[PDB]
Amino acid sequence: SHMALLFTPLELGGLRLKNRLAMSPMCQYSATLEGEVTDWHLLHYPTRALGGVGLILVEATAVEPLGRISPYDLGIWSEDHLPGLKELARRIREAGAVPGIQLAHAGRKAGTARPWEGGKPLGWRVVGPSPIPFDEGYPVPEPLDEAGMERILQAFVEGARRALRAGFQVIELHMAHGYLLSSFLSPLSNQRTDAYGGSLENRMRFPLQVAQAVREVVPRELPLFVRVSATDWGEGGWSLEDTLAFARRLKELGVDLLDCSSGGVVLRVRIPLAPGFQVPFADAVRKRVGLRTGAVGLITTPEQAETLLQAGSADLVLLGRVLLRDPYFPLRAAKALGVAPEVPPQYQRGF
Amino acid sequence: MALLFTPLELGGLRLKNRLAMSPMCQYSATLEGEVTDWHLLHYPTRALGGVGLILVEATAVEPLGRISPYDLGIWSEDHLPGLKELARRIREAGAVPGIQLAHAGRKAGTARPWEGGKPLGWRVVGPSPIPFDEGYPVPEPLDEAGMERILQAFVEGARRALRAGFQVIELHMAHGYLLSSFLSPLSNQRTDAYGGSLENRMRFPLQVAQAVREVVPRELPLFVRVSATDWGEGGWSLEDTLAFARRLKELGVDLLDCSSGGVVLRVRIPLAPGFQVPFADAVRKRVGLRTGAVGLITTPEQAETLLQAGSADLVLLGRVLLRDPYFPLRAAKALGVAPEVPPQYQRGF
Amino acid sequence: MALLFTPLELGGLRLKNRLAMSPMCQYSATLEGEVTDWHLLHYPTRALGGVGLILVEATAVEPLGRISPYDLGIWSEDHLPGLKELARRIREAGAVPGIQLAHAGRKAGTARPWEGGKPLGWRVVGPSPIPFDEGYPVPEPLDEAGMERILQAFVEGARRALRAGFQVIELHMAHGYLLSSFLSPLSNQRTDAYGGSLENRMRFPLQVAQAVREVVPRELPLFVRVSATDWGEGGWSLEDTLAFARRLKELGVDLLDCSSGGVVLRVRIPLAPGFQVPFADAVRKRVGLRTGAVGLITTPEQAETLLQAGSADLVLLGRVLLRDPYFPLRAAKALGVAPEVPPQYQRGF
Amino acid sequence: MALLFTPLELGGLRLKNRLAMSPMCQYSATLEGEVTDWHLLHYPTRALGGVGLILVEATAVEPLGRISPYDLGIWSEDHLPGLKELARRIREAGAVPGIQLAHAGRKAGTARPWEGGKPLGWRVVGPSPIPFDEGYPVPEPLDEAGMERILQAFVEGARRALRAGFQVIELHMAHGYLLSSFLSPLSNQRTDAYGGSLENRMRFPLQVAQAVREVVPRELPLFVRVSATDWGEGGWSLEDTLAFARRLKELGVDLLDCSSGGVVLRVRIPLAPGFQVPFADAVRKRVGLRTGAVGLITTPEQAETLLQAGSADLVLLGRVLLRDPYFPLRAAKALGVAPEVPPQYQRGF
Ligand SMILES: Cc1cc2nc3c(=O)[nH]c(=O)nc-3n(C[C@H](O)[C@H](O)[C@H](O)COP(=O)(O)O)c2cc1C
Ligand SMILES: Cc1cc2nc3c(=O)[nH]c(=O)nc-3n(C[C@H](O)[C@H](O)[C@H](O)COP(=O)(O)O)c2cc1C
Ligand SMILES: Cc1cc2nc3c(=O)[nH]c(=O)nc-3n(C[C@H](O)[C@H](O)[C@H](O)COP(=O)(O)O)c2cc1C
Ligand SMILES: Cc1cc2nc3c(=O)[nH]c(=O)nc-3n(C[C@H](O)[C@H](O)[C@H](O)COP(=O)(O)O)c2cc1C
Ligand SMILES: [Cl-]
Ligand code: NA
Repeated sequence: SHMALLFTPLELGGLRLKNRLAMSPMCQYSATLEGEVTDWHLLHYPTRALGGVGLILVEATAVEPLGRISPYDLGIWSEDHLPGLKELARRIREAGAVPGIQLAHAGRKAGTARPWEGGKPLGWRVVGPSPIPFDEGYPVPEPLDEAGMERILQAFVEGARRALRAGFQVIELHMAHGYLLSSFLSPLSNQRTDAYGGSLENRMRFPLQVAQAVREVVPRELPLFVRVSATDWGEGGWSLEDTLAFARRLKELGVDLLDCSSGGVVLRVRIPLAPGFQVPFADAVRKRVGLRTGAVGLITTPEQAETLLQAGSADLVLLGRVLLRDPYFPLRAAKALGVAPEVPPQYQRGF
Repeated sequence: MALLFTPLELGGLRLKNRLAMSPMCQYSATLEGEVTDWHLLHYPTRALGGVGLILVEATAVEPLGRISPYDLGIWSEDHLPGLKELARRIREAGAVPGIQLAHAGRKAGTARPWEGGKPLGWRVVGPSPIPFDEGYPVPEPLDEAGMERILQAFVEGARRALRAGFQVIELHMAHGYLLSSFLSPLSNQRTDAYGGSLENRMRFPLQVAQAVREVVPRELPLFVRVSATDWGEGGWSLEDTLAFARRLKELGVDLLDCSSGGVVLRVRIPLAPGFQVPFADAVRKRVGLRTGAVGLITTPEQAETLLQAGSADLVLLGRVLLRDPYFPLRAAKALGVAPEVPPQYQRGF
Repeated sequence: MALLFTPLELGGLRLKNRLAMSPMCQYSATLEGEVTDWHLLHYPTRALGGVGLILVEATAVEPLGRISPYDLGIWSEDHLPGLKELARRIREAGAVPGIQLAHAGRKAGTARPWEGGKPLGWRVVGPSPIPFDEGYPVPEPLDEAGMERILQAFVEGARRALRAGFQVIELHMAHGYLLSSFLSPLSNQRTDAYGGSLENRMRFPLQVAQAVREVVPRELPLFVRVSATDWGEGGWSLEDTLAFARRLKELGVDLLDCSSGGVVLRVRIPLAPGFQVPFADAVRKRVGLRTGAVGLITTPEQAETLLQAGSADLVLLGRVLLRDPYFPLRAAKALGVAPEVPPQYQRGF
Repeated sequence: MALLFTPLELGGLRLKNRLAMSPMCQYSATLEGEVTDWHLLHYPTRALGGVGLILVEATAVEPLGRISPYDLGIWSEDHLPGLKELARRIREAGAVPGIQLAHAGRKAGTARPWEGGKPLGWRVVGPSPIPFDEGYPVPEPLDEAGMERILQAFVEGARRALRAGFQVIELHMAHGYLLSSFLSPLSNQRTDAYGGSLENRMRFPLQVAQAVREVVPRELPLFVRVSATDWGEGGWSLEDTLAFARRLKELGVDLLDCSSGGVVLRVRIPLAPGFQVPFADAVRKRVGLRTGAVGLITTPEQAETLLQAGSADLVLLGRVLLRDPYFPLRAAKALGVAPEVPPQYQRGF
């Protein structure tokens, strides 16, 4: 118990996080029909900020109303989102955690019901690289034109500055899980004939353009995250080695960190699920490309998070479903590693 | 799907899972080094605990290579009966039986931890004439003939373990003992052809590794435990280990078990869960030699995670099996795996 | 401060703590009921696990009083060697050795649980000729001359158990076996002086309890395991047990171990952590007899709470010690108490 | 600080002190020469007495090389079990176990000293055909095939002695026995290359030393017992010893044990405390070979003085350890040195 990296400060860009634990973005589908933050978020996120994560990335917030996953996703497309979003960042920061947010566009997977309300397509005019339905039941995606694509690119750009204006000091771009920019990367969803399809370089283009545009509007001090599905898991698709080329180019545009996810591009696919099953993607990127990486995927234990950080597999450990069932897990993880957690004075007698 | 409980192919054998018990001295052997009743309950219990492999404690290849007077020994062929019966009823529980061959070098001749743990003043040997610490006998610098005599003890000691049924041989080259002492320059400042350079410090250890490898058939994996770092500056570094592994890998060693420390006491170690995993990860990925992870591996999720990340091929468990012998069995059901329980205990799972 | 690991004084002995191993059949004895190598690893393992007391599985006092052909036996004097070594092997590990004397009655002569567990058609005995359930042999009602043989078989078993070093003897009168079947009216509709009234149905069991207390010296506590309820209508009630216990406390029984069920299968049981604790609780406070808690007691905090709450004096552990033999050792340190661990494992704690 | 109780480094060994037990026949072996229960208490007791080294009695390499029918033997491998158990019970008590390999030559085949001691008429061997004395069988001169027969019997006897764990082997070339008889001209009037000249008289003996040296590793010291003088006129004198010693020094022999007499009986010996020390002193200083002092050394102060004067490196005790087995332990306290005593005896010192 002479040491603990999980609760050693992590320096990204120009701020220092109290530890190496972050909350993975997780949609609560509790926003308004116009996408405003509601009372639910103002208890959900601030609770987990008191839970001790150094960083909270609140759920995927769509930069276009029809780029939303569900009708009740958070939004950042209108300047009337700032009041609700501004207070969200304020009540997260007050609780102790740095507030960061994920900018997203659901692409051909846009317009789904709530997971507990069915999760059935609603019939929106979804967009995407090529006109291939995500699966049976989904609207036939509309191949996006550069005019369109510039609108999305500028939706991510204005969406980011809107997030910064709200106080969010970390921005993650959703380029995973078969959503818009992930759809452009994996060949299971993009068989485009233009300069944004065919070759690997062409298919990484639009995505890499969005990354460039956002980098320009985010100051150096604030780290720019990018979440990517490191593999689609279906053959003739996005491979691990393809990601290292993609990761190389993002590190080279100035992106500060990677969040290594997987899957989502298609359904007829098998994923090797296990504790830390996506860690090999974070490890490969960090060591073979030199870009900071974030590990996620059934990370549920203090010792497991600490071990992959010790092993140099990642710089930041993101927690998802563990923080839904256990919001104050990070506080107890610190005490489970011989580290005194900086707990609120009202709770100091509870530790 | 858990990698922790998928068979692992090493040499010419298959282990029921990727969990092994790290070698751990019980200081309960006889004064002649024979297996006692203690081992015949200690080791078989942890094998029933579900480990794919049981690595028996450091067993001295020479009476003067023992840590304590009650260490296990393999220097006489009258050790075979007790050792064979131990390895036999290790198989009884399900786990592959393995043994660690060791020579305590300048750290030889200490009492038991609960009897003081203090040197007894043997004529210990070593690379250079430096006591391990205050109180320890000054080791006698070994001559070429002296170390070659050691090597034949490791070779015949290996030959003896095979005769007894041990299917895995690990050479203890870590923790400041004889062959570890030759590797680290903090205890080997020799002026001859066996000191100074890394190659000179690696010669005798690799000479023993090659000599033993020749008597161990390809099918049976030859392990090597090494202190991946002295932790003292200007000492054995991770990158020195990275050369040692490349050179061990070329000799036929099938897997490296990466530990650290032990060469000296005046030093700080960044102690934490899986703090030595970075050494296994570095060796496994940068040299291509199979590696075993050890060091505060206490949870099912972390063991599987370092395996998933490709940091190691085999997970070694130490102090966890002292307090929790049946941990591997309960770890499996905690990972969705049908434990491999005995029929008499299935009503308990 | 944990009382769970405070010494318990029973009769004339002191136990290192208030944790005991519940009797658990391994069905690994010989066809004559001799202790095998399994028992000599099973129990000695859990004794090192830190339980203050080990109650070995039900050992039949009559060959046809066995549950399985491979149950332990205490009917022949050739059991002493194996039984004596078991107690010797348990005491060395730290735990006091105790044994459960049993007669399976109408449930006697079943296969192994992992071999089908279906009857083998023995000439089982019992109070009344009622099958445990369909498929089972209907027991032959015993005569007074017949019953005296069993009474002397239990006295014989206790006298023999003492010779072997077992310092605590528990009489199995629960779970629908011979004496439990005599207690619950769902299996005892006898017309003579050993059926009908509660007193008549309690008669033969108390005769055995009395007869054994006589052969067992004062210093050694005599336990009795009872099915505190049968979960069956028109059967052994909670309050019937308090009358039965009030009588056993008069007879010299030093402690009651309260389980439940077993008399019949077609019944409801409220499964839950410590669901049988209320039966242990009721006996201790309303009668004044020491009681032992059993029934899904699996955590350190839970054991200490029921002892703190005064529901029992001893906590018996079953399936937890099959999956975690060393659980008591980790439970003490998980309660801020330094556990007395073997020196070989102190660096694992 | 007394030098008598300073560690002695001879070979690759370190002895707890400079006290050793001189070889002393008990004539208590079996008729086949196996170790008996007597030896398994005799020597281990004196090892507990604190001597750094135990040199076991004269052990015959040939049935007709025995002094008495009840001498120890090393000619058949069925002596090994008994010899191995002796060597370990000596080692367990604290002292290094050593053995004297011997051939009684023309003095072979005598009764026990307390049974008459009269010859039995064996076909004893020797250099020349001269009886040891009236009544003894006339020895048959050995041929080179005959002498090689013994030389290789001495060699395997050493290889056999090492195999049993004895870490010091002494070749008995004194007291008028086979190899001593070749040395003294009063018993060797041979006409060939093994009599007459000193070299010749030294030829066959040096051949055995060389042959044994080759099979004994450097780490184990090879001792040699010599009658430093026969005491008979015109016979083996001290200066014959210094010539003999210098050449053994070069074979690699690690130490000489200087005795005297035995070649013939009709001669007077200057009996006195340390009367044979002058031979040990002369050899150590004039030849440079380590030496062992023996001969009526009975006090702690006297032993320390001859060691201080550089008269010897090792002090051997004979009749003193028969009447006073624990003499060395009390000699340490008689010199202000804390003797490492068994813990059971610490309150007696
Ligand atoms: C309700 C739920 C909502 C989620 N929403 C998102 C999301 O909006 N963006 C994203 O990148 N991952 C999302 N995830 C995935 C998690 O962030 C995380 O990658 C996944 O759960 C693996 O890590 P974990 O097992 O620790 O949760 C969601 C997961 C769940 C259960
Ligand atoms: C009592 C104890 C005895 C040990 N004996 C040995 C040994 O004989 N040889 C060796 O290479 N490591 C030995 N170790 C070290 C372990 O094998 C392991 O490398 C170290 O304890 C870290 O593993 P762990 O933290 O998972 O237990 C011992 C450790 C302990 C606590
Ligand atoms: C394999 C197994 C064997 C058992 N054998 C016996 C027995 O022989 N005699 C007895 O009185 N209870 C026996 N029991 C019941 C236990 O002693 C105990 O009453 C039950 O397990 C509830 O406690 P637990 O949940 O801690 O295991 C056995 C239970 C199991 C799972
Ligand atoms: C019974 C007795 C047996 C002996 N046996 C041997 C022997 O086997 N080999 C030998 O070299 N000296 C033998 N010796 C001589 C002693 O080892 C020693 O040299 C001699 O006694 C002088 O030493 P001391 O007077 O202190 O005893 C024996 C002496 C005695 C009294
Ligand atoms: Cl564009
Ligand atoms: Na469009």
